[PDB]
Amino acid sequence: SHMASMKHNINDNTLEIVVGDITKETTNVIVNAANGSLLGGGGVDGAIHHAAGPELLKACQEMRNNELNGEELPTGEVIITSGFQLPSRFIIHTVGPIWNQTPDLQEELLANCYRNALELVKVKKLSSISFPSISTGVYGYPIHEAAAIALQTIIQFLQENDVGLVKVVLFSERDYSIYQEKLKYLIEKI
Ligand SMILES: Nc1ncnc2c1ncn2[C@@H]1O[C@H](COP(=O)(O)OP(=O)(O)OC[C@H]2O[C@H](O)[C@H](O)[C@@H]2O)[C@@H](O)[C@H]1O
Repeated sequence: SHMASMKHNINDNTLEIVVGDITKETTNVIVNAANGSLLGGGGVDGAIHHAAGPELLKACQEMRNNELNGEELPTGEVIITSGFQLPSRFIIHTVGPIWNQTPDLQEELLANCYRNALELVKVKKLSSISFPSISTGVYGYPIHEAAAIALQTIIQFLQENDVGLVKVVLFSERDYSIYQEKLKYLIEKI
């Protein structure tokens, strides 16, 4: 029942980090750590598909067959679907880098997930979004490095743009603790 949280205001925006389950967030948008196929998986992708219900998979399949003409979603890029049975209005699906598959591009590619998702929130005039810890599960990205990239990217975006609320939802107290220390470090540098 205790779930740690902390927040920081950046101009008129708010950045919050929390322990929780992203499928229970009532932000306008939640972000899925997907794979290029968009057909689901385990971890957060599996949780989102289970919570959203079977209409999500159908929607992803139709997006693959029509708008993508069978192509997979590239690493760092985003697509948007409805939230279906989630408490959110939309799901932004992204694909994080698989750790050390492309060592010279992966920091940029991870940042892209966050920047592209936030640009889409801006475009659609949505005012709240939740992120998971993209790429730090099965994709193997070290949490200390990923948390730095995630937070630096979000902070920079919120310094330069009006968005609203950005939440990072950590699934463990271990990840939360690391995020908290990184966020505090980054705030002191502002
Ligand atoms: N309900 C949840 N809410 C928030 N975070 C969660 C939840 N469940 C897990 N996490 C955390 O979410 C974070 C990311 O872990 P992972 O979900 O493996 O994502 P990746 O980007 O590394 O792997 C993508 C692949 O895994 C899938 O099969 C896809 O289809 C791809 O094949 C971790 O901190 C988890 O503990």
